[PDB]
Amino acid sequence: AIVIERPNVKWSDVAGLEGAKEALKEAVILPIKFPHLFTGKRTPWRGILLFGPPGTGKSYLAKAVATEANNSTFFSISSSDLVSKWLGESEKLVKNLFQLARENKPSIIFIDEIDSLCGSRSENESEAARRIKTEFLVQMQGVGVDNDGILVLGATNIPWVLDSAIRRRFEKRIYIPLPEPHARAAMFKLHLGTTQNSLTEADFRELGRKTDGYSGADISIIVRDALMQPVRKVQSATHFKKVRGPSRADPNHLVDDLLTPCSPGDPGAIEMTWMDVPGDKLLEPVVSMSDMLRSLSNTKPTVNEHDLLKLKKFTEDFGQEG
Repeated sequence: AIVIERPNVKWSDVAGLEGAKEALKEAVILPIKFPHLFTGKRTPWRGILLFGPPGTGKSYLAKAVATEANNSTFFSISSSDLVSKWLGESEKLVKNLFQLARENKPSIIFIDEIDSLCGSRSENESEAARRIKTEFLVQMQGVGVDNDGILVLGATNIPWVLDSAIRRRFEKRIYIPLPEPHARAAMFKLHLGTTQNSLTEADFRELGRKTDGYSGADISIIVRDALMQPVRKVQSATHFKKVRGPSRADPNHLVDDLLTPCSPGDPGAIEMTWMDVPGDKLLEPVVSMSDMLRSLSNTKPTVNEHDLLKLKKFTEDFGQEG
């Protein structure tokens, strides 16, 4: 129904976003560290809008905030895109979400795709869409239950869809950009993980330098695709070559007659397919830089210039508290 976490994500487990982490520390940690700065006519900011182009992992960042905000508990629901068979009326969920947060202070509420609460673009909505909107607004404002110790972080890729009434409840609005080259280099290395490969550190630097405007989501697609190359190469080899190479079990031990895919005519190129290679004999190649480049060349960034401009427009013609 409603997701409950106790994240242990640290600031530094979020690649790049130096500027945004600064803004969050100031919007969220500072009032917590020094609540006396925010009394009388001042108050912390109950609502923080995380906005920017897709694929930057806003949620992941939100969990970092949860973690550093005194190990707050992280609660979420996700507003909904393509699914119709679904969660129709719907209203008491908002209520239950805010209540559970109130009971588990300190806590953070995270609402993804908070825009798809405005209900719909060129649809009605207009039924429970109304009932929900006021519900949400009711919990943001506060009944007699104060929401001291609850933070609301809403995430959206399309802040202009956002209904003016929702927006105004978000007093802090923090832009999350596509990643910078060093940060992309770091995400490639990450996503690869401990998948055996032969990329040098220069290769990763290179992959960084070459992905201006790719999102972390983008990079993941490129990597997943690259990961599938040993298998692809193995299933379409028409020939294999006897070679000696390391045991899968113990790299101290060299096995003497592994079989490895190779191009049709070659020193020792025996003709056979994977259906004739014994389980214990296959030696697949490892993920290579040319593998990564191939995926890269087959994948375009998701976000274009018209998108990023449409987002600048919002930052301008609203600012914070607009």
